[PDB]
This record gives sequence, C-alpha cells and structure tokens, in this order.
Amino acid sequence: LKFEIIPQELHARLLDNRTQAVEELKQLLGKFNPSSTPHASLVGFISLLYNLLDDSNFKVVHGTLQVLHLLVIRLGEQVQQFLGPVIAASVKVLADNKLVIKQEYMKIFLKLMKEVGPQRVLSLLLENLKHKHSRVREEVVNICICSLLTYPSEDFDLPKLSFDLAPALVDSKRRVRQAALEAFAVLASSMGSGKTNVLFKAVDTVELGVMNAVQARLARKTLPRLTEQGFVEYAILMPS
Repeated sequence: LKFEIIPQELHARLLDNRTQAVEELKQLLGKFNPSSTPHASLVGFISLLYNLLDDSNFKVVHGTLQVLHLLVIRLGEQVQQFLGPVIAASVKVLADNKLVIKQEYMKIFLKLMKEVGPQRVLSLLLENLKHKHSRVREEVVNICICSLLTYPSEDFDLPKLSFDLAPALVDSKRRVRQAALEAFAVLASSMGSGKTNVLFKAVDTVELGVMNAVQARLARKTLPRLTEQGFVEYAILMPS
C-alpha cells in the first residue's frame, strides 16, 4: 500500500483513463482512517493529489477534487495540520472556469472554514490577490463573500479584511472590481452603519472614482446571497 492507502497497481494507473483510477481511489477513501496513518504518508498522498490537479483533462481534476474533499472530511481536526497544502491545491483549480470544479472547491473551502475558522482561511487565501490569473483573484473575493455570508460578524477582523480586499476595488479586471464592490456591501452590512468609516479609509489606501462606485454600491441596500451549492449570487450590476 502506497502512502498506506493506495495499492501499487492503482498508484501506477494514477501516475501513468486516469478518471476511473481516481474514482477507485475515492472508493478506497470511503472507509479509511487518516488518524491511523502516519503524517509522512498523508503528506505523500496530498502531494499526489496536488499533482493530479495538474491534469489537462478537467474530469481528472474534478475527480481528484472529490478525493481531496473526501480526505478533508475524513481528516477532521487533522486538517489543521494540512491547511497550507490543501489551500494551495484548492487555489490551483480556481483558474478553471467550470461549474463542476467550482462545486468541489467551494465544498472544500467551506469545510476548511468550518474546521479552523473563517478568518484564518481567508487570510491565507487573500495572499492570492497577487496571483497573475484574474479568475483566481475573482474567486478569492467571491470565497470571501461566501465566508462573510456564512459566519457571524464577530468571527472576522473586519477592518483587516476590508484593507486586504480594497486592492481588488482597483483591479485591472472588471469582474474582480465587481466582486470587490459586492464584498464591500457585505462588509458594510456586517460592520453596521455606525462603522462604514473604516471602509472609506480602506478605499483611501488604494485611490485618494472608486469612492464614487463604493458609495453608489453601498447606497443600494441589497446584498448578494448564497445558493445551496455555496455559490455567490450578486445583488446588482452597478453601471460602473
């Protein structure tokens, strides 16, 4: 058993129709206890999954993401030990503009937030606002929105959050900016109106136009919402 989990024949089929192999792997994961598995082996396994997400075939990527989700599930608290790797793995597939993919990585990120708390997840994740793929940036912002709609205000450091998100307000790409304005509407709602002042300071750190769009958005007292699938639906397309 490779990594104490995978039969060498399945491993060989995974590394050399990868999709069937991947689903076989999922089956094996079904009844598996990583609390009985040495750390080094779990590191190996996760490394393998990370490589499988490099596949050109999105169905392999999808199946691997399902395996990763299940692993995260089985792990429980132990996920805390692998927060970094699992988040790098999940950020990789954010460039992939496919709904089946997004289903799986949204499942993963929500599980992560459930296990180690939303703020941790989001700070790690928000470092990827400097990522060169604009869909990565866009989805970072949407996962933040999802987080702020799933968890109460006090689970978050909202000033920190708005300062970390303010650069998306001036992103070169329209979709990232639209995402960031929705996020700012949710921040305004979560701070309560007696503290929007900090949001305007956040806007000051990236512009000193954006002010006008932010105010226009905030004046619209409507918020995005979450689908059952955990996707964000936007409240409004600002003419901007």
